[PDB]
Amino acid sequence: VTIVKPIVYGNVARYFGKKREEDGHTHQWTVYVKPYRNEDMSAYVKKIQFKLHESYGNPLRVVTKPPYEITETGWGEFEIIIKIFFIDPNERPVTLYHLLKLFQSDTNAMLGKKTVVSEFYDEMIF
Ligand SMILES: CCNC(=O)c1ccc2c(c1)nc(C)n2[C@H]1CCN(CC2(O)CCCCC2)C[C@@H]1C
Repeated sequence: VTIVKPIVYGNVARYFGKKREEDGHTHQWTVYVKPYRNEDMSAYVKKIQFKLHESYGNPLRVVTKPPYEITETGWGEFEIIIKIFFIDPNERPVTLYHLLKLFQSDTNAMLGKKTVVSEFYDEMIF
């Protein structure tokens, strides 16, 4: 009948420990789309587009083969528009919106967590 493919999307980020003098960048981050289970999304995903902030060169980043990740460095938080394109042209692209998290919440800072993780769950239906 119907096919449901769970996914996780979001980002991870880590503070440099000091501001980089060359560009004022403070964090390294990775935005991603991953299958929840250990499997090959390229079977049904054509490409995943990650629209970054205007301060980034070539802000419309396209990933055609797994892993569907973009690693960059920066200093501020912004919204990333993630658009998932399917192999089947009859399947409308999936649009996700994700706020890039760089700064650790006081709760997680107190829990001694080193890296920021902002991950969300979704299910793609076919
Ligand atoms: C090449 C490296 N540049 C960057 O890393 C970068 C990141 C963010 C930037 C930026 C450059 N230049 C501006 C104006 N911003 C802003 C983008 C909107 N956000 C606002 C926000 O997205 C925050 C989280 C809560 C919701 C609103 C506030 C930000 C200072």
